[PDB]
Amino acid sequence: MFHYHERELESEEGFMGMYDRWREQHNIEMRSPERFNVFKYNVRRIHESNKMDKPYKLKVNEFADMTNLEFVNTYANSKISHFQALRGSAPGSIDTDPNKDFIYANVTKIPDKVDWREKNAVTDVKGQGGCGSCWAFAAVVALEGINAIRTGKLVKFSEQQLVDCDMTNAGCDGGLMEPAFTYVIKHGGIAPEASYPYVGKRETCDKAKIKDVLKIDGRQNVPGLDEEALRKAVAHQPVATGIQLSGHGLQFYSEGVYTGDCGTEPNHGVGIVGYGENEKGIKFWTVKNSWGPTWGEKGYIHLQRGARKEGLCGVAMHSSFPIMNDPNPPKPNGPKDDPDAPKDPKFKTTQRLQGIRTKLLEL
Amino acid sequence: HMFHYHERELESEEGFMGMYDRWREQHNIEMRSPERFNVFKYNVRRIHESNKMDKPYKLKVNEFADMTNLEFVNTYANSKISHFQALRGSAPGSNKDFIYANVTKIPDKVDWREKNAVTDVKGQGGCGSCWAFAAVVALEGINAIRTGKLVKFSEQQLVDCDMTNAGCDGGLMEPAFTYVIKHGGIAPEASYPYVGKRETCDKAKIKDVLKIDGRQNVPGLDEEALRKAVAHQPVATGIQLSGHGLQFYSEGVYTGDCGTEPNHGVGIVGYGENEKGIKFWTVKNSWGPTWGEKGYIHLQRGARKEGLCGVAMHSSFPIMNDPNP
Repeated sequence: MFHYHERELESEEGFMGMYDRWREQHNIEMRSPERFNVFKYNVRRIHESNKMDKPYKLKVNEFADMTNLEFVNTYANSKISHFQALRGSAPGSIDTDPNKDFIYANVTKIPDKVDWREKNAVTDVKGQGGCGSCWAFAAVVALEGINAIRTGKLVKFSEQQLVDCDMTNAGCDGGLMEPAFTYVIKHGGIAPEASYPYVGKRETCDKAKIKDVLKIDGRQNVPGLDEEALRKAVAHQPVATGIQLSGHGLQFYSEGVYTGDCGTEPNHGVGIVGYGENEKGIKFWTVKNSWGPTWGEKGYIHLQRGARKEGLCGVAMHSSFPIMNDPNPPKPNGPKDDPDAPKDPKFKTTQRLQGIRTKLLEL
Repeated sequence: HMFHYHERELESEEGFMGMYDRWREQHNIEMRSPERFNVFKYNVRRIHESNKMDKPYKLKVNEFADMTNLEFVNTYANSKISHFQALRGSAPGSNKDFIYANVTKIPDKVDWREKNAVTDVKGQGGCGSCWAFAAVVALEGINAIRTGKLVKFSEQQLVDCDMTNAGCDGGLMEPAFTYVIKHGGIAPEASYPYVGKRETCDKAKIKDVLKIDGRQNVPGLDEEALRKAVAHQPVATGIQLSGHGLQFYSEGVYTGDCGTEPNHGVGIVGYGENEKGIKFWTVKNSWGPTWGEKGYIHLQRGARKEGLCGVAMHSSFPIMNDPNP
């Protein structure tokens, strides 16, 4: 981290010294009155925020000399909300064939705290760069997670293969995570990162780098505007979802639970790797970002959980996960497996029930 | 005026397609596409879902129903105020030189529209001239207050002539008033009409000018300091109008979620408190009378230190020295 004293803010000389010290500490070759002005703007705002009674803290990070408009347009431009409107359902929407429903809909015994990083199902924090590829990054957090859970082997997958090969999405201009998993099903799998390394710019789909693939059985969307449905999914595997990471407070987030203001128009894809509740009673989501370990809490953000119907920053708007069919399904114990329980509860698709009757009358 | 629909139309694709075509016929949209129809269902479902909730505000299916919020904001809310403020300006929270610092007797409710100091709702178009629009709401206000004559001023003069700002790419309202001081005044709109695109600075359209004595910024992150200034004259300020709920706002007090990067300029023309106890700001927008409450938004007041949507971040006003203090 970068530290400073309150007085460096009182004078232009003290502030200029602090600018150049920050520049040296983060290896910024730029040294301009404009950039110095932006630094002053951002630092005063961090300073003012940290003075408040907030559950979260901000730090003078490597992005300190970028305006938030510059920041967002370089690091948070995957246009998730935009692409969801063009080729997708409104948050909350129900399935086409309401059975297949939501695989975790009926789970009962779930932990109060989950952290997939502790259950060896989370790779290191990655960096996306100027490329609006976060839909690929988020999809990969979910893909790495389920593979690690099902195989016991933690393997880093290719966001680059998704950027280059997934033509249903818009490469570095953005896209959606659900069509990314559909790509992984339809195109025979996702290669490891060692095989298809990340460049940070769209390139030609190289099928010669696509090997040692992870094949998935399916994909599903978590029912939207339901943070409990999201909690139920996260409890089983990391979930891919969009968020609005716009604003100074998110550009400089360092630690604690982010409870601050944010819009509900997702623009950046992230992977939810866990959840819990801190000592002060604040419920949160442990979110893995693609802005390197230099941002937030070693690359993570503990975002407030249970705050809005859509979730803080629209976390519970458009969430989804890849499916790898459970080889050993559990297990509760009670109630009895109902033979009269319908295969379709709306009795529209089928009249068939889950079992057959043994006790039979002549009529 | 208002676009009506029934709940059952949302249940079927045939019904939704019907509603979409009726929406095109009502708003004169001559573009029909599966993509645009998809955007329409996206916004309509979100509008329907919101209005189902117990909210202090309501949303309507306006003319922007076919536009994604990214498309709408980038067409109507891109004046980069927060951006330009960082490059060439002070952090919010920039109380001793402030002209209204020591006023004591101020109304609990103010509405400049009732004191004949607010012109009709204007439209800015695809231009990021909302800094000129915010500055002009403030300029029209103080002139009407000091002279008793309500006169529409030129946002176009500012767009073309104010070289300290970036024309249709955006800018700041405070340098706009500095322009009005340094360049001998702002002409009425009849003299310098609005085009909605930057043009050449025509000095032959600059006549019957309003000259201002000075300019001042309201102390930032103080909604009370802002209330004190609004009580005397309409105030120009940046605000964050991104998101579906603000794209479709129709009525009530907006209490919803908002970012605090006040990138779009507006004029605060008043304030008060709802019968349900909600304190608000009456904000004049430049998105035509077809948006919000006849072109206005009652934004929540006293909600955040920076104000909801960063309303109390970067606010300013032109000064016309009081003849009878």
